[PDB]
Amino acid sequence: SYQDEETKKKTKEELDKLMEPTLGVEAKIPRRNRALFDKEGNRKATPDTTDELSEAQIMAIWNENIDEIPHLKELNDKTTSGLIYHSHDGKQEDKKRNLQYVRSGYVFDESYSEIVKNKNGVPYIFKNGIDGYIYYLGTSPSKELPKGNKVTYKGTWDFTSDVKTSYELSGFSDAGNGKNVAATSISDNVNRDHKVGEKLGDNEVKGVAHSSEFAVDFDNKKLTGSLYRNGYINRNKAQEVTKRYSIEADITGNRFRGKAKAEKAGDPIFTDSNYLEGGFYGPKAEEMAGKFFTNNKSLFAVFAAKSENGETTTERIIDATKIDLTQFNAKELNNFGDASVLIIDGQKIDLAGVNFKNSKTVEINGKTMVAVACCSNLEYMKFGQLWQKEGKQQVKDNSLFLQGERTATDKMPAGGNYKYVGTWDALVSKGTNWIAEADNNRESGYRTEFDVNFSDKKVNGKLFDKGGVNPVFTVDATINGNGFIGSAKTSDSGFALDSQHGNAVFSDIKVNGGFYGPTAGELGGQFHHKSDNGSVGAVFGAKRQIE
Repeated sequence: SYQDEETKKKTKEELDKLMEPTLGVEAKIPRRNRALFDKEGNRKATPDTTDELSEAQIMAIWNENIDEIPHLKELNDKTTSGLIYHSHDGKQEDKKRNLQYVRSGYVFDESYSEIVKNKNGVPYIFKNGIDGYIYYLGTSPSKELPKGNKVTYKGTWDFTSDVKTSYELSGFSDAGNGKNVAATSISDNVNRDHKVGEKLGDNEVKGVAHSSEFAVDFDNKKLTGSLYRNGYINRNKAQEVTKRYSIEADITGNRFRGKAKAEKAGDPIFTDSNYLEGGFYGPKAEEMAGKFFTNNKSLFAVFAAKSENGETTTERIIDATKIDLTQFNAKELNNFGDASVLIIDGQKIDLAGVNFKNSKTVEINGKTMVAVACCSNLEYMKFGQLWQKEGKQQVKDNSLFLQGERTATDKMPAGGNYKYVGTWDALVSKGTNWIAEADNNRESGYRTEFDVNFSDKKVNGKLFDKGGVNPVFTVDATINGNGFIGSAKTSDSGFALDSQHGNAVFSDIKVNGGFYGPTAGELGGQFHHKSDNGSVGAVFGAKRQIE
């Protein structure tokens, strides 16, 4: 007489667009249209006085290969200057930025002329000078976070303003002072080529270009930081280091959301922002990157920083795995801390639905992807099938997936004995293919049952075929932290996939699992093995019972 425990449904977040998480973000550097005529060939009463930044110009990017600098190839193909630069190109001190998981800053053509003429051959667009982008892009959104009240990250920041002919800014070169081309971290008159510590005359170099520092309090899910401008330095001129911004943010999943506070009153472009969002990258949050957009739309800024290493104790926050049903091997998936969305090519596929398990079909061109996600009673995890389909109906890239939001380790129950029941998906292949399909038939379906003993840290599991007397697979595992690890097997006898060949006999199969939700009220895990022959790919989930 068991029954799912009652749980207060997960509280659903509705984020402003700018606050949605992505692998990266970019924006084009604004350039004033200097043309004297409009597209219909009539004289503008007034040549444009502005070129605005807007939320529609701030674009999500999602390239998996961070070696491919965004737009670098495009800029090279169209350039007539041959002057292509980017913030990681290593050609000056300020462009030597040693990050492993993140790229950020800018990529641009120093001098590029766009002239567009209409049918009548009248020029209605004329822009010139710097052409490029401000961006950040990260890879491997972190699945584990360091423990502690203060972890320091150091790095850079970069920016572009909007354009207004009324701007009278100081500290920027004629290449970008806001009148014809945006003021950017490219045109700012800062120290670019003298390393920290050097002395020019008796002037010590304190900093390079635009530097950032953050103090992350992982235990309290918060962080603060500072962004600095490090002025040009001579033997004739001591360096002026000024703080432009203070930052505060709160951490959710592997992301953070907050504000940037302008530190200098009365600046027409360096103003406050309520729209700061970024994330941790690297398996252990070795690095961080993000962006903000000022409230008066005067400025788009990005930043990136890394911690000194670790060799740090971490606590896992996320599981998101894909198991291939042909190689029976596993690979990581991008996830930001929401197990109910699948992220593909920057598109978020919502996995929830009205049914116990729900199928989703989405053209993420050019691939028609379909995912079957379970289950409606699992609030902090999902698992299911995922494949590309072509035709009516051949199938391609067939696989399994599992995602979960780990229970905090200090919220793991301290004892003792509880029951967990759920279902699973799997594929055992030796000769013929034997599948398991998730369902809600607690009686005689593809059942999963776990005895969990928090006292002596043990998980024991049974996984059944439909109309199954004894289990097809059992699991013996050990609870360590907020997850478990152990072995899946079958009886010493093995089990019939069908007479012509022996039962599938499996032993010492490596199984990884997690505890999910506020108080470990859900568990899930996977295993896979490739043998010639006798192979298997399986994912499973279950909910804690009461009574």
